[PDB]
Amino acid sequence: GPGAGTVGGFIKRQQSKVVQNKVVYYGVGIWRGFMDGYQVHLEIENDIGQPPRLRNVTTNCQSSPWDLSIPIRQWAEDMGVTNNQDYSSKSSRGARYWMHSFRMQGPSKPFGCPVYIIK
Ligand SMILES: CN1CN([C@@H]2O[C@H](COP(=O)(O)OP(=O)(O)OP(=O)(O)O)[C@@H](O)[C@H]2O)c2nc(N)[nH]c(=O)c21
Repeated sequence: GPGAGTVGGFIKRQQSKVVQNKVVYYGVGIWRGFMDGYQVHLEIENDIGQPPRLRNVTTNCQSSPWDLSIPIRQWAEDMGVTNNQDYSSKSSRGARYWMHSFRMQGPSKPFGCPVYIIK
């Protein structure tokens, strides 16, 4: 169901180390791929010990980017990525939507992760 067909991968891998026989990721990661035919760019970040946070969504889906909320939520579930953190003061101007709790709102609700549209 959700996320069916999503394909992509990290173009910028997070930094990593092995702690207690487990890999731990930290720093900035950039994932790029396709969802429903559209290009999607997702950035995550965390310090060592904090779960990765969704800090940027960029897509070429201009006509209905809200249709990406379900596959982004599923991608994030698979990855352990959270969407509670507010990046509104740390983001470049030009966001067209904001994602928080994996739901999308328009520019009058600037809280959470910015959603940029590029084509
Ligand atoms: C680079 N990776 C890989 N990875 C986790 O490992 C899964 C498989 O990643 P992969 O890109 O297929 O393999 P890869 O890490 O390149 O393996 P290898 O380099 O040993 O060949 C990913 O779906 C994800 O769960 C990651 N998870 C987080 N949070 N951040 C990251 O940068 C990365």
